[PDB]
Amino acid sequence: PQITLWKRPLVSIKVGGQIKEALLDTGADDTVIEEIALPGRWKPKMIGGIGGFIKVRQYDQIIIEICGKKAIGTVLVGPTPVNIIGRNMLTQLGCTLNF
Amino acid sequence: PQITLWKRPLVSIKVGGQIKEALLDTGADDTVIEEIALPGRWKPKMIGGIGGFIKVRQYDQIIIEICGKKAIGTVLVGPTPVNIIGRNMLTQLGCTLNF
Ligand SMILES: Cc1c(O)cccc1C(=O)N[C@@H](CSc1ccccc1)[C@H](O)CN1C[C@H]2CCCC[C@H]2C[C@H]1C(=O)NC(C)(C)C
Repeated sequence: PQITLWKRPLVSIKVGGQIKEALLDTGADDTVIEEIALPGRWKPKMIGGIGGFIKVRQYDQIIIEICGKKAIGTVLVGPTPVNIIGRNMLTQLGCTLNF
Repeated sequence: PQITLWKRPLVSIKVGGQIKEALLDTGADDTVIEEIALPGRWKPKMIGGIGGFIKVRQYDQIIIEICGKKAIGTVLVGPTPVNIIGRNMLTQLGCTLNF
């Protein structure tokens, strides 16, 4: 489909067995989610937002349902205000910006 | 045009009589540019995100240009690591998200 930007592009997602609200974010390289339990070993990571950097746990090959679709990739977990679907996941969905 | 997200969706914009590079951000409610001279009076504003909050100057009635298309609205000026074109401007350009 086509999503307009008159309001925040919020969608429902399923990650780590839970349903959540997330933001389709072309301004994010990564997909980051509030504290949640994911399987496997993680790696440390720094991501720089508008107010500076923070540390998050990096899990790889994590499954996520988004827009009746599935994306399997890197998911960062940390103290984020909003759950974010970054470009690494958006590209798996075949998202493009059009204007 | 149609922009893919394999890499950051950076584009050239014409703002404040200046040509700058900025990121088309569907996750940003607002548009914020690094230090730049703009006409009119401003009001202080705090915007937050990953990493915390920063202080910015809010200018209204600012015109910007991206790929031959123009839009007018509010532009925030402050210490941002990357220039962000938010939804307040993306809508005016007829920018949508497709998949
Ligand atoms: C989450 C993330 C990554 O994993 C990797 C790179 C950047 C980001 C990141 O924070 N990107 C942001 C743009 S600010 C930005 C900073 C550096 C580079 C590019 C953009 C988000 O797209 C938008 N971001 C989405 C969201 C992040 C959690 C807090 C609530 C909003 C805040 C909003 C935001 O920051 N809005 C402003 C108006 C202050 C610009």
